[PDB]
Amino acid sequence: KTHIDLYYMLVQMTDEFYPQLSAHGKQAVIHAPEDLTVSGDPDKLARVFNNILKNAAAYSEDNSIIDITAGLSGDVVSIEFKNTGSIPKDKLAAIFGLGLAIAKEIIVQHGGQIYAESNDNYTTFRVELPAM
Repeated sequence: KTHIDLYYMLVQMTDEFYPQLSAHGKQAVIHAPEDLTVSGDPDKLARVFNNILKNAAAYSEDNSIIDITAGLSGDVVSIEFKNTGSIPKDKLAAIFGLGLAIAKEIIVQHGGQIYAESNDNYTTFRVELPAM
Protein backbone atom coordinates (compact mmCIF):
# COMPACT_ATOMS: atom_id res chain seq x y z
CA LYS A 1 0.00 0.00 0.00
CA THR A 2 2.90 2.39 -0.75
CA HIS A 3 4.37 4.20 -3.68
CA ILE A 4 7.21 6.55 -4.62
CA ASP A 5 6.51 10.04 -6.04
CA LEU A 6 9.16 9.65 -8.72
CA TYR A 7 9.42 13.22 -9.95
CA TYR A 8 10.21 14.48 -6.48
CA MET A 9 12.71 11.70 -5.73
CA LEU A 10 14.50 12.66 -8.96
CA VAL A 11 14.37 16.36 -8.10
CA GLN A 12 15.92 15.83 -4.66
CA MET A 13 18.78 13.84 -6.18
CA THR A 14 19.38 16.47 -8.87
CA ASP A 15 19.54 19.11 -6.18
CA GLU A 16 22.16 17.11 -4.25
CA PHE A 17 24.25 16.96 -7.43
CA TYR A 18 23.94 20.61 -8.34
CA PRO A 19 27.34 21.74 -6.90
CA GLN A 20 29.27 18.93 -8.55
CA LEU A 21 27.50 19.60 -11.85
CA SER A 22 27.63 23.43 -11.90
CA ALA A 23 31.35 23.30 -11.19
CA HIS A 24 31.85 21.98 -14.75
CA GLY A 25 29.00 23.96 -16.26
CA LYS A 26 26.81 20.91 -16.40
CA GLN A 27 23.13 20.71 -15.77
CA ALA A 28 20.72 17.89 -15.04
CA VAL A 29 17.14 18.45 -16.31
CA ILE A 30 14.18 16.18 -15.45
CA HIS A 31 11.44 15.51 -18.03
CA ALA A 32 8.61 13.63 -16.41
CA PRO A 33 4.94 14.07 -15.53
CA GLU A 34 4.87 15.13 -11.88
CA ASP A 35 1.85 12.76 -11.25
CA LEU A 36 4.12 9.77 -11.96
CA THR A 37 4.46 7.05 -9.31
CA VAL A 38 6.06 3.62 -8.88
CA SER A 39 6.14 0.85 -6.20
CA GLY A 40 9.26 -0.37 -4.40
CA ASP A 41 11.78 0.33 -1.54
CA PRO A 42 12.14 4.11 -1.64
CA ASP A 43 15.61 4.38 -0.12
CA LYS A 44 16.91 1.52 -2.27
CA LEU A 45 15.58 3.10 -5.47
CA ALA A 46 17.07 6.47 -4.55
CA ARG A 47 20.46 4.76 -4.34
CA VAL A 48 19.96 3.29 -7.82
CA PHE A 49 19.35 6.72 -9.30
CA ASN A 50 22.18 8.25 -7.31
CA ASN A 51 24.66 5.65 -8.57
CA ILE A 52 23.55 6.16 -12.19
CA LEU A 53 23.76 9.96 -11.98
CA LYS A 54 27.19 9.50 -10.46
CA ASN A 55 28.16 7.69 -13.65
CA ALA A 56 26.52 10.24 -15.95
CA ALA A 57 28.28 13.01 -14.08
CA ALA A 58 31.68 11.31 -14.41
CA TYR A 59 31.40 10.65 -18.16
CA SER A 60 29.47 13.76 -19.13
CA GLU A 61 31.31 16.38 -21.11
CA ASP A 62 32.03 19.80 -19.65
CA ASN A 63 29.27 22.39 -20.32
CA SER A 64 26.55 19.88 -21.23
CA ILE A 65 23.05 18.78 -20.16
CA ILE A 66 22.24 15.44 -18.51
CA ASP A 67 18.64 14.60 -19.45
CA ILE A 68 16.60 12.41 -17.11
CA THR A 69 13.30 11.44 -18.80
CA ALA A 70 10.75 9.36 -16.97
CA GLY A 71 7.47 8.08 -18.28
CA LEU A 72 4.80 5.45 -18.03
CA SER A 73 4.33 3.37 -21.18
CA GLY A 74 2.00 0.38 -20.87
CA ASP A 75 3.09 -1.73 -17.88
CA VAL A 76 6.57 -0.14 -17.52
CA VAL A 77 7.83 2.99 -15.82
CA SER A 78 11.12 3.90 -17.47
CA ILE A 79 13.73 6.40 -16.24
CA GLU A 80 16.35 7.27 -18.80
CA PHE A 81 19.56 9.19 -18.13
CA LYS A 82 21.23 10.52 -21.28
CA ASN A 83 24.51 12.49 -21.34
CA THR A 84 26.98 13.80 -23.93
CA GLY A 85 30.24 11.91 -23.78
CA SER A 86 31.17 8.29 -24.01
CA ILE A 87 32.06 5.49 -21.68
CA PRO A 88 35.19 3.68 -22.91
CA LYS A 89 33.73 0.44 -24.12
CA ASP A 90 35.86 -1.66 -21.74
CA LYS A 91 34.54 0.25 -18.71
CA LEU A 92 31.07 -0.17 -20.29
CA ALA A 93 31.16 -3.99 -20.53
CA ALA A 94 32.42 -3.95 -16.93
CA ILE A 95 29.74 -1.62 -15.58
CA PHE A 96 27.65 -4.46 -14.11
CA GLY A 97 33.00 3.80 -6.84
CA LEU A 98 31.03 3.72 -10.12
CA GLY A 99 30.07 0.01 -10.08
CA LEU A 100 26.40 -0.43 -10.89
CA ALA A 101 26.46 -4.04 -9.69
CA ILE A 102 24.41 -3.25 -6.56
CA ALA A 103 22.12 -0.89 -8.47
CA LYS A 104 21.44 -3.76 -10.86
CA GLU A 105 20.50 -6.29 -8.19
CA ILE A 106 18.31 -3.67 -6.50
CA ILE A 107 16.47 -3.09 -9.77
CA VAL A 108 16.41 -6.82 -10.49
CA GLN A 109 14.99 -7.50 -7.00
CA HIS A 110 12.26 -5.00 -7.98
CA GLY A 111 11.38 -7.05 -11.05
CA GLY A 112 12.98 -4.51 -13.36
CA GLN A 113 15.96 -3.97 -15.65
CA ILE A 114 18.84 -1.56 -16.20
CA TYR A 115 20.25 -0.96 -19.68
CA ALA A 116 23.48 0.90 -20.36
CA GLU A 117 24.60 1.87 -23.89
CA SER A 118 27.26 4.26 -25.17
CA ASN A 119 28.37 5.32 -28.63
CA ASP A 120 30.92 8.13 -28.91
CA ASN A 121 28.49 11.07 -28.96
CA TYR A 122 26.25 10.26 -25.98
CA THR A 123 25.62 7.71 -23.24
CA THR A 124 22.24 6.27 -22.21
CA PHE A 125 21.28 4.56 -18.94
CA ARG A 126 17.74 3.14 -18.81
CA VAL A 127 15.87 1.87 -15.73
CA GLU A 128 12.61 -0.02 -16.28
CA LEU A 129 10.36 -0.80 -13.31
CA PRO A 130 6.97 -2.56 -13.14
CA ALA A 131 4.04 -0.16 -13.05
CA MET A 132 1.27 -0.29 -10.43
